[PDB]
Amino acid sequence: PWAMALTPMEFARKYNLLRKDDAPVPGEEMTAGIRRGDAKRVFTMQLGPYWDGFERCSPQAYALSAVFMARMNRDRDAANNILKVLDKTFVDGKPDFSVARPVMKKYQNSELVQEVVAKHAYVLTVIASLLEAAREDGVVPSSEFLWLKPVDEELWYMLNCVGRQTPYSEVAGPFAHWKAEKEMGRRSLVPMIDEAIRALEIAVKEVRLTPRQMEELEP
Amino acid sequence: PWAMALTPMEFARKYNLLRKDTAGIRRGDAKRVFTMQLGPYWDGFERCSPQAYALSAVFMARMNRDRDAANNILKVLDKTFVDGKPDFSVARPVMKKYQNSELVQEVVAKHAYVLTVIASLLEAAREDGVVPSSEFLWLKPVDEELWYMLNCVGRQTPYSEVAGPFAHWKAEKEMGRRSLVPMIDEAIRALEIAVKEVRLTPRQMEE
Repeated sequence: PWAMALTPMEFARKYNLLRKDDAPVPGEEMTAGIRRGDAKRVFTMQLGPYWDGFERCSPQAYALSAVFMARMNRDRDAANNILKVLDKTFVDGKPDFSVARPVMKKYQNSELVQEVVAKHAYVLTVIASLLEAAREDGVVPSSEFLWLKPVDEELWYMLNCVGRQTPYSEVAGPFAHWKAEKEMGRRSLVPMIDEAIRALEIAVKEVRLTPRQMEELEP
Repeated sequence: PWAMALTPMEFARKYNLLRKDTAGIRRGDAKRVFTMQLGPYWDGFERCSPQAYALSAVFMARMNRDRDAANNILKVLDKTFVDGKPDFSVARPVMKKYQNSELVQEVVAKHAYVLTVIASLLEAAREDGVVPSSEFLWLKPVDEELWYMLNCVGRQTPYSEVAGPFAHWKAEKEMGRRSLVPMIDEAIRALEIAVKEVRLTPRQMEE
């Protein structure tokens, strides 16, 4: 009934990322490896599309981006109006994302928004940075857009990773990318997801397998 | 012995773009040729060509009122072109110092392509006065697209060899944002118009 976040080992099996070994490393006896190539592909697909104007985003990403721009520019009423109109209209059927249009139009070219957009190359890494910035004005909890979880899972988990230390595996690639753009000091179109692969490798090494489980791995 | 910039008709011929309507233009193929002119996306100055890197740094130096750093780059590139191969690395210290300067960050934010970024660097450099091509003549043999693109900045109309990126450059400015989707339709329109103006040489072969 309730969508549960996957653990590292569940994520790895679901995407067929577990590998036998070849070459004997101490402390790591009955343990699986990671298919690096495959893991890269999967984390790269998590990254999603390039930012290329707010109007090419999904309505969700566009609507929520508007809310965070509103907060960045100290306009709580505009932010709150959106969130309220989306709640009203979620009771009966589909959220009315179009209410975000005046706000986006008003703030997308504002100075704080431009600064964020210039730092990030992907829809997900921009909107993540918009949330972070919006939180310098107040709380902006995920509870205010609870409807997003059923709707768009990746966006939900990326937004809930903002301000945490460790990501959900579902969004480990865009999380890794986001912090790499922050460390490099620039937007990066080339994926920078090595951290998500190391974290995965490390978390897999924590799990002893049985003989039968080991037999099941392929090379 | 001298590279002459192609006319819009010679350009059309070189790339098999003339058809029966007045000639007409093959729209699909022209779109493909203007898109190829756009070149690679910007994704850090370290991925640029050596010449694009060095000349971006000169322009960053100037934007940041630093004529002596711009002049040393150009001076070195000149002296090492007497001999043989330019030593483009002389601009590593300037790049490093200026790439995150505020003025450079405003420019880089507005443009998604190497050629549209550098084009706005040159334009910004000119807020500090004259930045003529005369000070990098070595480029014309080395890299004609870059050469012609920097000589079109400030001008009403581009050479056809760089009309894609020039078009995309003005589109980005008009949209107010960088655009990864190419916006080269105006290069197609200008090439259509310039072909129509020339009168057909009757007895032609065409498709």
